Amino acid sequence: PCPGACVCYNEPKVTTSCPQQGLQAVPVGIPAASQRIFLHGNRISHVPAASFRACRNLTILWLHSNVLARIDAAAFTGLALLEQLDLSDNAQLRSVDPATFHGLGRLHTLHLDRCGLQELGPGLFRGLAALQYLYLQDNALQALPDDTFRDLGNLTHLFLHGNRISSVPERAFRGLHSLDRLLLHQNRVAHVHPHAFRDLGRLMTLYLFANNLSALPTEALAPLRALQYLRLNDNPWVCDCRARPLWAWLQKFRGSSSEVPCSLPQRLAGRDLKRLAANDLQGC
Ligand SMILES: *[C@H]1O[C@H](CO)[C@@H](O[C@H]2O[C@H](CO)[C@@H](O[C@H]3O[C@H](CO[C@H]4O[C@H](CO)[C@@H](O)[C@H](O)[C@@H]4O)[C@@H](O)[C@H](O)[C@@H]3O)[C@H](O)[C@H]2NC(C)=O)[C@H](O)[C@H]1NC(C)=O
Ligand SMILES: *[C@@H]1O[C@H](CO)[C@@H](O[C@H]2O[C@H](CO)[C@@H](O[C@@H]3O[C@H](CO)[C@@H](O)[C@H](O)[C@@H]3O)[C@H](O)[C@H]2NC(C)=O)[C@H](O)[C@H]1NC(C)=O
Repeated sequence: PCPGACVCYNEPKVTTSCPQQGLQAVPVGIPAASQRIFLHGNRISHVPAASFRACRNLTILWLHSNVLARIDAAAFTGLALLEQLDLSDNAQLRSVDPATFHGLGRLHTLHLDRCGLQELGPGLFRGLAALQYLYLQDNALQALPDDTFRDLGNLTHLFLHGNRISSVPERAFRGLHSLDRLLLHQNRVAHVHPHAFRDLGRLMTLYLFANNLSALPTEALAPLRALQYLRLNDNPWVCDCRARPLWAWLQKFRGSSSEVPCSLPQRLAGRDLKRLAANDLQGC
């Protein structure tokens, strides 16, 4: 039968729906045939190991807007066919054991936005070869470890805006060959490594606005062969010698770019680097 507080139906997909009830625990007895489980908007604070193990055909699991504080490392064991997992809006989660998503080889969408996440642990996204959308915005991330996304060969959207990231290291984005949109705005980025985007050959959208960049190496932009939309506004660009390479790259860029306002020298304050003549910049 259907557990209390839940409503169950069989078509078009077997669904067990128990959202917005104020539940503290995962209902016991969720139909093993469930393809979709909706538990969002409750007051669940812990997801025990094998909480959904019997539901081998589960493809959609919503646990967003709960009060998750801890997810057992084996919470999603048995869910090899899982395609969409929404854990967003659990602001006190703070950390996810790095083995939590291992084995989710069919996962296409993973929502971890607004989870107070402080770090991306070793192997957190290992083996998620089918992942296409990864939402990590509005968390508490401050660093991007090397190769964190290297197995995400099919990822097309990576949202990291609204965190406190201060640097983009050389190997942060290795392996993201299918990436189409990379959102890094509203962070504290002060430095981008010259080879930070080496593998992003299909990237079409790059947002870096609202950060702390005073300069950006053109070598980082050089391999972005498909780039079409670039936002660099709202950074304290210094328009002296150091802006000459970026100025030349902006002249060559055939896509769409935002204004690139100079913060210094006063003479050029407020002026868009794109609209200046190289004659306007101090020489090196
Ligand atoms: C979730 O995963 C599957 C959903 O697609 C589902 O598959 C199986 O479902 C039945 C579980 O016992 C199993 O046996 C039933 O069907 C047998 C006859 O086969 C029928 O179904 C096939 C499906 O391809 C068709 O050729 C045709 O409809 C045929 O008549 C009989 O023994 C009984 O009718 C029995 O009830 C199915 O064979 C099997 N389906 C498939 C596609 O392989 C899983 O059961 C679900 N997992 C769980 C445990 O919830
Ligand atoms: C990452 O995306 C890949 C590209 O979309 C995807 O590749 C494969 O996608 C399907 C699913 O396996 C394959 O389709 C097969 O096609 C062959 C005919 O050549 C037949 O065996 C049958 O028709 C089958 O559907 C694609 O061929 C294949 N794409 C290519 C060209 O490599 C990956 O599966 C995906 N990664 C993950 C883990 O989901």
